[PDB]
Amino acid sequence: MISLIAALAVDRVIGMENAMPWNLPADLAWFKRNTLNKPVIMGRHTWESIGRPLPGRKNIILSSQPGTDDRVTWVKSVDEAIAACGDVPEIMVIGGGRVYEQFLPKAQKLYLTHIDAEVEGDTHFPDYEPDDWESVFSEFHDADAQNSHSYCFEILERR
Ligand SMILES: NC(=O)c1ccc[n+]([C@@H]2O[C@H](COP(=O)([O-])OP(=O)(O)OC[C@H]3O[C@@H](n4cnc5c(N)ncnc54)[C@H](OP(=O)(O)O)[C@@H]3O)[C@@H](O)[C@H]2O)c1
Ligand SMILES: Nc1nc(=O)c2nc(CNc3ccc(C(=O)N[C@@H](CCC(=O)O)C(=O)O)cc3)cnc2[nH]1
Ligand SMILES: [Mn+2]
Repeated sequence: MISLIAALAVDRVIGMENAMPWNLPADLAWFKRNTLNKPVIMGRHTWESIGRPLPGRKNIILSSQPGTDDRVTWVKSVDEAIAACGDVPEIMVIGGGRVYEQFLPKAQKLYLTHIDAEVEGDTHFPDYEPDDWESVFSEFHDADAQNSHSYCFEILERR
């Protein structure tokens, strides 16, 4: 199955000028835990924003143009991306906006972090129909010395 993982600020903002303005170490730890030892699919802008391969994961980059780095796998279409993952139980789609839009109709599971922060951004998580999705896990955390905003981890399954 295909899963999406994302961190959303207020109004479903996920980025600004090809960056993520906030720093929430607990959420990056959640991201690592839920993606380690799985293939991750990302768009080219997100690859540039991360700036290096994610270790312990198969990194698959969507781009219409030839690959410029052989430490990761480059593919030209959604179907090629899925095929390059091979026969694994769970494929993790890690963004950005354009890629999330394309994979949402195929996805069975969403791993969402809702961050209580207002950010002026230029990229949004797709609008998803809430009737389609059941919450199966929810965990709220207040801000602390390490994480400057409160946040909620949620896992939704397609009904
Ligand atoms: N908060 C979060 O959870 C989160 C997660 C991920 C990313 N982000 C942020 O999202 C932003 C980037 O998002 P974005 O929407 O601008 O870009 P993106 O989805 O990361 O990348 C889009 C690019 O990927 C390629 N692509 C997408 N679909 C393709 C397809 N079917 N076939 C071939 N190539 C395809 C294209 O590259 P070519 O132009 O080379 O063809 C396209 O330009 C950044 O701000 C990032 O920090 C946030
Ligand atoms: N929940 C969630 N939060 C995010 O910040 C996030 N970011 C992306 C895209 N951007 C990034 C940017 C940096 C790293 C990163 O450095 N990850 C390290 C963190 C190690 C740690 O802090 O524990 C990694 O090994 O995963 C991952 C994804 C996709 N899905 C997300 N999903
Ligand atoms: Mn197969």
